[PDB]
Amino acid sequence: PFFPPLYLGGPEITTENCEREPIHIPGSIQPHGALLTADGHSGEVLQMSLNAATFLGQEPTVLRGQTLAALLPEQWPALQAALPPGCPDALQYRATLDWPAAGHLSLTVHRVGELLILEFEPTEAPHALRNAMFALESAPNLRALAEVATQTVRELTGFDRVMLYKFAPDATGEVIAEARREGLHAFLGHRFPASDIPAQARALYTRHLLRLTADTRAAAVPLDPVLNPQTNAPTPLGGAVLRATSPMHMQYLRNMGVGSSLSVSVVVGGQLWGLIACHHQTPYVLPPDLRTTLEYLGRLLSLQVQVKEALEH
Amino acid sequence: DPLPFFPPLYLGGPEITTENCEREPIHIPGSIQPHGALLTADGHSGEVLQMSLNAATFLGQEPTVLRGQTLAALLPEQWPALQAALPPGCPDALQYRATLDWPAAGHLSLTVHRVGELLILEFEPTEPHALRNAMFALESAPNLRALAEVATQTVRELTGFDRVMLYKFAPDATGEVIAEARREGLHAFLGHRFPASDIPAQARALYTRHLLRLTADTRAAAVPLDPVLNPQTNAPTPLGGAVLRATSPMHMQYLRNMGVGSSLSVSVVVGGQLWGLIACHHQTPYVLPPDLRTTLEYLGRLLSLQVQVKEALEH
Ligand SMILES: *C/C=C1/C(=C/c2[nH]c(/C=C3[NH+]=C(/C=C4\NC(=O)C(C=C)=C4C)C(C)=C\3CCC(=O)O)c(CCC(=O)O)c2C)NC(=O)[C@H]1C
Ligand SMILES: *C/C=C1/C(=C/c2[nH]c(/C=C3[NH+]=C(/C=C4\NC(=O)C(C=C)=C4C)C(C)=C\3CCC(=O)O)c(CCC(=O)O)c2C)NC(=O)[C@H]1C
Repeated sequence: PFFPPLYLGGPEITTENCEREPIHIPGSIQPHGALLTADGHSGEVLQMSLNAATFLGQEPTVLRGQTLAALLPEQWPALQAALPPGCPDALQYRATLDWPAAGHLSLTVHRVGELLILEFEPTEAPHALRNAMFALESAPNLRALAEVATQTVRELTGFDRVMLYKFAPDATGEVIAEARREGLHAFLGHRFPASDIPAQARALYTRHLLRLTADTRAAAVPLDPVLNPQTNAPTPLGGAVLRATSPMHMQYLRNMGVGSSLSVSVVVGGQLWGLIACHHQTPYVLPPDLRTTLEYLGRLLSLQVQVKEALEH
Repeated sequence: DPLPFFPPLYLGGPEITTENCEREPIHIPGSIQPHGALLTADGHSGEVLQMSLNAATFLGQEPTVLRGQTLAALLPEQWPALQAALPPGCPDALQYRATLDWPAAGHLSLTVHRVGELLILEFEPTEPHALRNAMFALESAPNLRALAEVATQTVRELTGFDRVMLYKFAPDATGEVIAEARREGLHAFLGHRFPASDIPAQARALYTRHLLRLTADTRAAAVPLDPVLNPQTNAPTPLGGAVLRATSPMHMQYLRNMGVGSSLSVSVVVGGQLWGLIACHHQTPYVLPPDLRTTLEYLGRLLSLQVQVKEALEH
């Protein structure tokens, strides 16, 4: 099982007890967006990230009273239809909001039990995705598929390094393709222990297929209140991309000289086959619409890996 | 009985009947649908060889002027990209797409693929989070029926088509409509089954490699290529990978008898086999722009993946 989180008097995490860190409930988010939780029926805002005034423009404790019906009149009915009670936590709905102060905001919502989790990020206001799709499909074998996938993603994103990281049957990792900027260490061909991506992370990544750390030196922003009023318990944040990254993994990234990290799960036959794993040397917030392109490529690659491995075997 | 293709009509081949359906060489009709234009060019020199007879209307140029230039002169910014995207020996399924600002005809969508030493260039006029929301909705559908229903409803909302069907093949190649979204007043095809010969063997083979085809207007006359044969080979120009390809007259007749003015389908391919089609009808003629068709192409791949995932749970 998991330990209690740090904010509920749980022990500090070390290399001895990696597997037991409750990474899904850090009680905090990354500072490049804002997060609100809300009741499923009433639409009453229960928790907010302390930075919410920056993004939303409203005052701190005035939001706590209001309902989503009031705040988001046009979207609140769509949210009720899109995310009905009993739907999975993996199901997400997105909209673009013309907010007065902050301009265009991306809104991403999902449901966990009776709670709606709302994420707000800045956002902007072509054929590279279609061209990529056809390129992946005409790759003659798994090796070429891997090369095309890493190169495509680097071209779409500008990331300093993009790797395809394949899990062996014992969860040992191997870098089987790599696209990188000139003047970086090559990780191509190297292998890494299973504990670098511990079992609870692997399980989470089988269900929610994208996660990132935008800035490996940025401080997390707590939720207020930290605990969910409904349950007096931790708010599950595993399906929230804004979730704070495990401090252990943030230290690991800094030791590698990485300023920004992102990965996308490749899932084949219900199992985590591998990751499209990205690094940038400097901090880097990839905008939500470009992340959606990588999410699409995750599904396409999942399909193409099966197709290609049927030819291998 | 599987039998090889007849020569096309323009090489003295016989007229097609219900007795010889399967032998129609549907891939080499020598003609296109009138809502776009098509050019062929030599893959190394870029010399323009064939053009649809309507090419002047779309490109705003004299045919003799078009044919007297290379693609290097005609498309100075695209030509190097084409060469890089479509290297010699690449499969004919591989497509490169770009948007052009053409003075006489506004924004054109350019779609290119390579067959041997020939480049085939298709030109069509072109012009928020629905796809992402659809992706997650499809993945959360609890079983195969719910997946089929969400998929048909989603395609109908995106396109406005009068009818959208999920058409599933049985092992004997008969087909059945297993879900549909339809306009009010249309009679249901749900549960109906159809013979294998309605989608003959050469079409099914073609539809396993090239995953989208359409007939924008079921009464429109086809536009010949000029010249009709490829000058490189003095043989027919393969058009199986061109969406502008003229549709079999036999299928056009079938659609007119049903009261269908526009038709479109997307292949659902599972384990290298044609599992089914997303099949769409409109009562009036209807041109879906290339960027909206790309959304349906993505959905085709997602559905292929999800059908495999849902059927694995059904065991
Ligand atoms: C005591 C536990 C340890 C630990 C924990 C840990 N690791 C992750 C997540 C990731 N680790 C990754 C590992 C690599 N990245 C690379 O670039 C390479 C090789 C060149 C490796 C082996 C990756 C890719 C992830 C996923 C996240 C990402 O893409 O950045 C977590 C979970 C983090 C989270 O989601 O909150 C945890 C708890 N890592 C260790 O090395 C030991 C000390
Ligand atoms: C003598 C040959 C015949 C024949 C040939 C034929 N049919 C197609 C293509 C299609 N037929 C389809 C059939 C149906 N559409 C429906 O809506 C229903 C039922 C409600 C059925 C059974 C479909 C979906 C296609 C695919 C194209 C499309 O989506 O419109 C071809 C190939 C056409 C081409 O690609 O050029 C051919 C040669 N059909 C017959 O019925 C017999 C007379």
